[PDB]
Amino acid sequence: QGMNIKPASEASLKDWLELRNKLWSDSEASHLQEMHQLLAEKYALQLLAYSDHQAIAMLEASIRFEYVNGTETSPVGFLEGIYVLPAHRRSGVATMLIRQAEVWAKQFSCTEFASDAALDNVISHAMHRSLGFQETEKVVYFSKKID
Amino acid sequence: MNIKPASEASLKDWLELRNKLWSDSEASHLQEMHQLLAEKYALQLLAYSDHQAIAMLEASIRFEYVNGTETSPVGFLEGIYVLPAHRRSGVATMLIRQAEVWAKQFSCTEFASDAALDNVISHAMHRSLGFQETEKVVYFSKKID
Ligand SMILES: NC[C@H]1O[C@H](O[C@H]2[C@H](O)[C@@H](O[C@H]3O[C@H](CO)[C@@H](O)[C@H](N)[C@H]3O)[C@H](N)C[C@@H]2N)[C@H](N)C[C@@H]1O
Ligand SMILES: NC[C@H]1O[C@H](O[C@H]2[C@H](O)[C@@H](O[C@H]3O[C@H](CO)[C@@H](O)[C@H](N)[C@H]3O)[C@H](N)C[C@@H]2N)[C@H](N)C[C@@H]1O
Ligand SMILES: [Cl-]
Ligand SMILES: [Cl-]
Ligand SMILES: [Cl-]
Ligand SMILES: [K+]
Ligand SMILES: [K+]
Repeated sequence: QGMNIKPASEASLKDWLELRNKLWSDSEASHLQEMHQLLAEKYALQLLAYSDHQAIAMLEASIRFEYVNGTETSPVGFLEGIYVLPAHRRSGVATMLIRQAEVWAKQFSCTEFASDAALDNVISHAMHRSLGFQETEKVVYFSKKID
Repeated sequence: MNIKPASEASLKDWLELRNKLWSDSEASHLQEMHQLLAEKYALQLLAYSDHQAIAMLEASIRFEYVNGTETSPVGFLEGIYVLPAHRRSGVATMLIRQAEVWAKQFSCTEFASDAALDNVISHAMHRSLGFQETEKVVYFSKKID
């Protein structure tokens, strides 16, 4: 319908920032430096969706060559994050973005698209299932300093 | 006891420990193992008691995003298997120590890992090995395809 999706760019950095920061909180300067890197990374995809003149959603994805939990192939496409403004969550925009993300990943001859979500974000689990993802594994991460 | 990297000569020693940890065909395991042997960013250690291989550890340097970490790249613990009769031996501590020395050659400052959510045994082990929990997540997949 009345929506369009385009890759993010320098012209749309402000739009992308607003949405990105609602998903992952950080300083503008930190987000912005990261976003410029992503623009120059061929294995990253960053899409915005518009309704009228308004940015309403964003998707970020990557191509992962390192092992991803739950997958059977490598490389795979990987959903790094998706955010749709609350008032626009009944528009199928998230489906439209994932579809375009899959077309992108196919260029790399990927056959699987993987993703993850925080264990307690059960709403996001429901959203993944609506987008056609099936749960593979639940895991707990650990870390330690060596230096 | 004796900890040494896997080699073309220890490939079967490695395989019959590896296949008890991760499910794959022998053919898939071996093709992967050969590649892993040549990869500078992949570690594979075996431990030997007398002359039996009684444990293995695999690790890597991960350059892509790792949940819960604060730096990148990072060392990453991919798996540890110990034969049941040696699980009270402390061999896993000795393997992890060596894996840290290995990761330090790259100026890594952080060593990460994960475990299945339902593998409470591995959770204890990670803590015993000096790791602290960071994040819990659920993975998903769909065919494109
Ligand atoms: N989308 C769901 C996922 O969100 C996060 O991962 C995501 C990270 O939070 C993202 O990191 C981003 O957000 C974090 C803060 O959360 C910033 O510090 C960082 N600079 C910024 O790039 C990173 N770029 C992508 C990664 N998939 C969770 N760690 C895991 C969760 O399943
Ligand atoms: N150590 C704990 C982890 O074990 C597995 O990950 C591990 C994977 O199972 C390992 O993959 C192995 O096992 C998978 C099957 O599980 C095979 O497809 C693959 N070819 C084979 O190499 C892969 N090479 C390393 C990865 N950390 C679990 N998916 C996650 C768990 O936290
Ligand atoms: Cl989440
Ligand atoms: Cl549901
Ligand atoms: Cl596990
Ligand atoms: K890009
Ligand atoms: K190696």
